Amino acid sequence: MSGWYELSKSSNDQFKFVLKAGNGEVILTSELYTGKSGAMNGIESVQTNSPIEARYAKEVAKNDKPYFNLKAANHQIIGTSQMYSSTAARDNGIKSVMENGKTTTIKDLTLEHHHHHH
Repeated sequence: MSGWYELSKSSNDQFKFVLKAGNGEVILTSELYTGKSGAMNGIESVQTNSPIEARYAKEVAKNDKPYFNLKAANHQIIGTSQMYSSTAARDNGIKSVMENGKTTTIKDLTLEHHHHHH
């Protein structure tokens, strides 16, 4: 488990959490949740989905851009990855995601004024 979760607030007060591989490099970026309950519960969902590969969604853009999304049991979009360069980068990323996506290290940047990035 080399990575961790960071939840941050957007200009609309909407919350989005980012999963980092280990060195700080972000592998998963979730979209704007209108409520923290959905974001955090989304993280716990990812923890249960992490060992269950049947929950993934692997896609490649027409410009040969490999990426992947993560769905919960109700088929909702809880996680979304950033366009990688090589196909190998994507699948190696997934291996990291499975390892760290099941971590309990969660940082709240919404309540405290730690505005890292918009």
